[PDB]
Order: sequence, then C-alpha cells, then structure tokens
Amino acid sequence: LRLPASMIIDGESPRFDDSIIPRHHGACFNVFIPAPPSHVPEVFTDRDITALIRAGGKDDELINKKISAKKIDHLHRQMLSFVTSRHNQAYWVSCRRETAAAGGLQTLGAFVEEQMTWAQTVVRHGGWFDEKDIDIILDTAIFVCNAFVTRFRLLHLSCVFDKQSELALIKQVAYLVAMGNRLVEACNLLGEVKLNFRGGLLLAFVLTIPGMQSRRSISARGQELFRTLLEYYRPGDVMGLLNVIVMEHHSLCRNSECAAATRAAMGSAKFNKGLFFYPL
Amino acid sequence: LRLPASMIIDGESPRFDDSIIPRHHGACFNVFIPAPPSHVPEVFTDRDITALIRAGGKDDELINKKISAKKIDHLHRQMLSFVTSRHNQAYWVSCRRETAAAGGLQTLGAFVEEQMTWAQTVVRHGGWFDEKDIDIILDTAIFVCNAFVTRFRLLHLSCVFDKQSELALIKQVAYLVAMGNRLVEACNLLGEVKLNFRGGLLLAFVLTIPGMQSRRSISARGQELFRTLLEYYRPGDVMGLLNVIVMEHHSLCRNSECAAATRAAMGSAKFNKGLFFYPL
Ligand SMILES: [Zn+2]
Ligand SMILES: [Zn+2]
Repeated sequence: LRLPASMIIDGESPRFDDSIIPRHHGACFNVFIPAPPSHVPEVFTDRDITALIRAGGKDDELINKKISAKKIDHLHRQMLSFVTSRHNQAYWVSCRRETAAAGGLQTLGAFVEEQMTWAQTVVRHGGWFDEKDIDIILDTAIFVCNAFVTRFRLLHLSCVFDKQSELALIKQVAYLVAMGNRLVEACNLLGEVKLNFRGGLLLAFVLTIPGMQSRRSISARGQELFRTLLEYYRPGDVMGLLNVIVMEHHSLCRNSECAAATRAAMGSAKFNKGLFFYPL
Repeated sequence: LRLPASMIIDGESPRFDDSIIPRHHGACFNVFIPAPPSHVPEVFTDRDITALIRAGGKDDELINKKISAKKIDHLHRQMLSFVTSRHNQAYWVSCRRETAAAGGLQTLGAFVEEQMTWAQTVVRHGGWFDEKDIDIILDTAIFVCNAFVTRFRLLHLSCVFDKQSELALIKQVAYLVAMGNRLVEACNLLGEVKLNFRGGLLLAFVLTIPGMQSRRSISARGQELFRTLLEYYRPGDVMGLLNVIVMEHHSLCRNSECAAATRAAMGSAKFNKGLFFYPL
C-alpha cells in the first residue's frame, strides 16, 4: 500500500474474474500480429554482394559471414548505397529488429561487431551522423544495444565480476539501459570513470554507436570517449572481450546456476537474420 | 553527476587501454561457454509419454504439440513419474531455461499455459509445491515468468493500454519482475488491486505459479489471489488474453512503430524446445 496515483483498490476482496477472458475463440496456436513489411521491391544491386545480401537473409554459422575489413572499406562504394537505398528500408530493419529482441548475447555481439565496423568505415570515408540520415545498420543500433544489455543482465554478475566497485558500475549501467527511458545518463556516466577493467569497456564498446546518435543531449566527456572508442576500435574486439570474460571465470568457477545462467545468456550463434557481415 | 560509491574518479583522462583487450586470439565465432548437461541415458519409458518427451526434443509448431486437459488428467501418475525422475533433471531444466530465455512472448505464453495446466493437475491429485521435490515444469516457472515479463516490456504499452491507471500498474509490475528480484513486491501489488482488465489479469496469470511457490512471503491478498487464480484457470486463458489485446488494439492502431515493437516482441511460435504439451 505504497501506491502513487491509483484510484480504486478492492474493499473485500470479492473476488471474481471470469467475464473478460475470451474462452469462446477456442485454441490459439498463433497470435494475430500485424503484417510484416514482407514487400521487397526486390531491387537487384551490383556487382557482387548478391551472396552477401542472401547471407543477410539466412541463419548460417558466423563462419559463413566473413569479410576482412580490407573488403569493407573497398566495397563501401555502394554498400553505403544498399544501406541507404530508399527501397527495402523498413523491411530489413524489421527483420534485424525481430531477431535482436531475441536473443542470446553471441548473436547481439556479432551485430555490434558489424555495426561498429560499418560506422568506423562511414566516418573514415567522410560523413558524420546527420539528424537523422537514413541508414539500416545505425537505425537498428539502439535496438541492438538495449537488447544486448538486457540479455546481458541474466549473467550471475555477482560471480563473474569478483571485484568491489567494477560490479557496482556495471550493474548500474546495465540497469539504466534496461529501463530504456534512461540512456543519456547511462552513456554519460560512462565517461567520467576509469575504464582499466574489461566489462565496463565492453559496455562502452556497445554504447558507442547509440552514444554517438545522441551526441547533443549528453555530457562533454561522453563525446570524447565514444569518438575515441570508434577511432581505436578494431574488429573482433567485442566478441573477444565477451569471450575472454566468460572463458576465464568459468575456467575457475564450477558453480551450477552460474554456468547455467551464462550458458543461457548467450544462445547459439547460428541465428543471424538479418546479419549482413561479420568483420575480422 | 551523483556517484554514491567509487574509489577512483578520472581527472587525468588516460587512454586507451588496448592491453586489456585480448587482440591475439584472433577470430571468435563461438563463445566458450561451459558444457551442456549430458542427456541420452533416457528413461526407458514407455507408452506413451515418450511421444510426449520427443516433443521436448524438437522445435515443432504449436499445433503439433497440442494436448487435451482431459488427457493429461488421465496421464498423470505416468507423466509425474517422468518430470520427477531422478535422472535427466538439469538437462531438461537447461533446455527449458535457455529456450524461454531466448524465446518471444508466443513461446513463453505456451510455456505458461503448460506449467499452469500442469500445476493444476498435480494439485488436483493431492500434490503440492514442495520445495524442493523436483518438478521440471515448476522449476522453470520462475525463468518463464521473468523472461515473459522482461520481453513484455518491449511493447509500446503507452499505446496499447489507454487508461493511465491500468497502464501504470502494468508498468510498475513489469519493472519489479523484470528488473531485479523484487518479485514479492510485484505479487503484493497484484494482490492489492482489482483485476478486471486484461493487462493485470494476464500478468497475474503468469505470476501465479512463482507466486504460489512464494506463498509464505506474500501478503494475504496475494495468497488468496493466486489460490483462486490457480483453481479457476482453464487452459487457453493466457494466450487468449495476450492475443485479444493485440488483435483488438492493432485493429485500430495503425502506428508504424507500435506494430513494429509488437511484431518484434511476440516472435514466432515454432521455437519451443522443450515444450512437452500445449494444453487445450
Ligand atoms: Zn561464476
Ligand atoms: Zn498502438
């Protein structure tokens, strides 16, 4: 009965419940969800990302989505076209959004790798994020970040980070992002902090792109941080950090629910729709 | 800004650091998670819960896993001799844990329907929520409930639920369940308020089993609420409410992002391993 703002609470309780449940529609094996943007103008782009876009529609192993960054800054010539193509826009965003929601940290990590590598390329070849220019990868970047942090909290963090205050910051940042409403305070708290440790740097790596997309309502130190992070970023980093963190702790901690919560928190990597490229 | 507990702020602003990142392992495609529980001893069961079990090893469509409440009422002492088997425990709990952990609201709704129907049955034959007496479906009940609500938080609830009071309840209850282990506070809150709307009744339906497993720590209203909710529930209620909220909303809310979040959060129902039965 610590209730801000409600009006009618029960005075008995009576209590009853039957009327509102639709018991007459019978079984329901599928929920009547709105239609997807299945409509694809089916634009054929050139000259040979055909297999790369078809890979952006499959769920192969990550081992089948490799590109060395040499190719990325090379084929950027019209990869920027495909991503900014006014055709097929909300479709890929929807596809990539529906997978980012669910789930498994391995998948979301690879997504961050791709979106970090892409953004580092599109600032290398000139051009910062307008307010706001249309672009598939960066438009889903915020969805990737939130879903990453949220599926991240399902780790036994009290066990993985056997550190005093590191765990405190990580817990608060993961909290701030997980409530959705408060990102500017999550990504600006990251900034006036030490980042010697791994886990906080891993979160800062994730909040790079969305920290940049919001670089107007944030602190002064934040912009310096995320621009530095994107500048000195390299591919395979986020997966490296995440991997070595889980590797070492579970090389030691042979608990039960810790190994379980970890095993659950990162599902298989097979699920990729719609992942275009895994950078290396 | 305000930082309660920390040891070293930064005035200096050092960089980067690059040594903390293990840049020498190279390429990572599968994170090195601990081993999965070993299945394949199997229990030599027998007509005909094998067919039921085998449905727990496959990602079939919901309709292919259907069952009638009259059947699982008949098939009880048999089915109970499996879910309470000495062997193959943490395996099936892991399968269910990881699936609900990734899966979307449709998958989790099926799990909820199953576990509620199962608890109804084992109660109907004198059983009770022992702690612990090893019931696969009731162990996973916490993970299902949590993950359901954590993903329920993806919908544009400000657009799905009109009156600010019902919405406010849904938002706070979701905040408690999803964020932290403040579960008992949530069950108390559901216990206070009259549930004559589909949002609160749906969530309360989800939390019945974890509430009934926390019967000692929960307020009087909570104990009576979840007792009655467990007795008067009849299969389909959860999906029926979930569906009918979506259906009746998006039949007049053609908002691009509201339907986008709804599509992303629901997710396909083909993923359900291991879902033993979908009750009717
Ligand atoms: Zn551990
Ligand atoms: Zn709406």
